[PDB]
Amino acid sequence: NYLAVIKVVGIGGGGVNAVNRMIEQGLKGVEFIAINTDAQALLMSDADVKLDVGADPEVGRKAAEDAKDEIEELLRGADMVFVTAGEGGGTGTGGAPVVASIARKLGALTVGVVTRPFSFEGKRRSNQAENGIAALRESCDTLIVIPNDRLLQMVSLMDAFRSADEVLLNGVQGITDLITTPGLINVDFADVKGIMSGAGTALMGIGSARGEGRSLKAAEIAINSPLLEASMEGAQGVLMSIAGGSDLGLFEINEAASLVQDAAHPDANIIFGTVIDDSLGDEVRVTVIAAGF
Amino acid sequence: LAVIKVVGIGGGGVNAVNRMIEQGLKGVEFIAINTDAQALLMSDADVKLDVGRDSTRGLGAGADPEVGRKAAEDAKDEIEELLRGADMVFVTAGEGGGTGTGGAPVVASIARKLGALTVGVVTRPFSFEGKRRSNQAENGIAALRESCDTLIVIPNDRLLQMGDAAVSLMDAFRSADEVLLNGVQGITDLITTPGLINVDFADVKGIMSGAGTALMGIGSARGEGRSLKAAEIAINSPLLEASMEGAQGVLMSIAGGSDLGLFEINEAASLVQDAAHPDANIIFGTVIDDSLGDEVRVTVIAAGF
Ligand SMILES: Nc1nc2c(ncn2[C@@H]2O[C@H](COP(=O)(O)OP(=O)(O)OP(O)(O)=S)[C@@H](O)[C@H]2O)c(=O)[nH]1
Repeated sequence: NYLAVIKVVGIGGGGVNAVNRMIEQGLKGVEFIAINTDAQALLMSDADVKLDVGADPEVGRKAAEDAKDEIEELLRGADMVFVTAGEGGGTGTGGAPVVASIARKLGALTVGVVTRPFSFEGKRRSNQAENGIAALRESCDTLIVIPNDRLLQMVSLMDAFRSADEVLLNGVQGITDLITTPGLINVDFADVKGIMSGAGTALMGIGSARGEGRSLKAAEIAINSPLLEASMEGAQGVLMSIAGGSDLGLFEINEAASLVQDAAHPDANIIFGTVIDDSLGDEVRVTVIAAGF
Repeated sequence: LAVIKVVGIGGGGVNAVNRMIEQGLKGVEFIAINTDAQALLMSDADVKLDVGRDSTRGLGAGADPEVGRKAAEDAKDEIEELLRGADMVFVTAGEGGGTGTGGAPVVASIARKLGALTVGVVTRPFSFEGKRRSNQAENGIAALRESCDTLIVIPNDRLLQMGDAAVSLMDAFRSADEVLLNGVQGITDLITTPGLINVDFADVKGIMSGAGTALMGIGSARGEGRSLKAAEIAINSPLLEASMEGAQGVLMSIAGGSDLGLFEINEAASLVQDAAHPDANIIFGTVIDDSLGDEVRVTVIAAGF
């Protein structure tokens, strides 16, 4: 109800791994759920709730369909549900749309997070990665798509893989912190629900800066992020969060908010807020989520 | 800032990883892979992956390396997803069983495909464990050698020529855990907690890339002439199998407290140079470890025979 109930579901090996990284990094205010979808292997998790329903998406779908009642029990009462298969493919890409449709049929605000692999990784048959996206799209309120190729314009191979993991985690945290963790400017969850319900595909931009003019700088970087693929101009829904320390000033906060308004489409809904994270020092971190056209 | 991951595969490797964690090895991520779910519940590793669940039903590979290989191969995408982002990957196991023997080369190949500096650290079984385990270890080692930049092989038989003569079997395997820790830590601490002489990731990569098959020696000592003593012990270690003189590549680590001075470091280094092959490439590095007290610990990795 008033403290929103947010459930983050990692499904398949990539999804469970994503959730374990969220746990290791101290992501707060959410319940973690790890769903293993493979018969032959189990990735363990320190998630609160675990379900072992076990490289084919079709296998993952059936496994989740078969466990639909149990998954529904786990999700019941959630105001918001994140679903991700994380990096890599496999059975998780088949199971994710099932978890999403259960969440949504229950009335929860349902947010998918999906990555497009780097082009250098090649491609498995049937266009199955794109098929995974479309299935998840049909099944979510908002699907946040992270095109990993765009990271190479923001690099060694190890750096590329690490960037991919970082932005994936932020695909959840940027939004959840805005809701769960107080800052000077707080948001109404109903407006989040208002802007994200039925919104469809979304893209994300991030930006970071320190010291002098940091909030404007980080915001300008986020808004121009290659991960947004220049979707900012035409976006009809924009969520923006600025994370920083307690000393984050209202004037500098408002400058960033003004910038995003000036860059967004005239008719865009804009949800804006701040997050206090005193671990950041004199750094601020902006997350922008753009949806619609 | 190098990302280092240490994989323990099979019961022996997972037990060694547990030992590494218990002894406070820092700056590395610990990954445990096994075909036994209950055994993995006891692991303190950061990442725990249970493999070959259909084929083994959580009971191990029954000493059949083919089962271990297929279990790891079946989980190769998952394993790759766990390793992605690593600059360096260690793969440790006791060779001779099914899971480690069969699975370790799969993990190493994935690491090497990703371009991570890939170092295997494995034991040969004790002769008393039987000829099938020795033969299986021998095949597992050749296989793992194809997949690693450097493969450090520790003959468990030589461990019985070290430490105490009244050891039990459990104490013997515990010494195996320790030596595996020593081989990993001897290398990783250069990078993660350097002393006065800094050997960084690029230096380690320079000497360990494609170095091939390797042997290790360890020594420690306290008090007067500790550094000379520790170095002579390591140089003469049974684990080095009297092959120090033939090695074209040597990486040496000397660990001590913050007050370990250059004179001492250099005495040990001089001793090792003198004992080395004339054309040897030797890299000398130091480690800060403020828990060591008055002791210093010298590790030698010999390759290129
Ligand atoms: N370092 C260490 N080595 C061990 C330990 N127990 C056994 N070993 C060594 O490792 C070898 C392989 O044993 P183990 O690792 O337990 O098999 P496995 O790889 O898990 O293979 P399995 O599934 O067929 S049971 C043994 O032959 C022995 O030499 C241990 O606790 N610590």
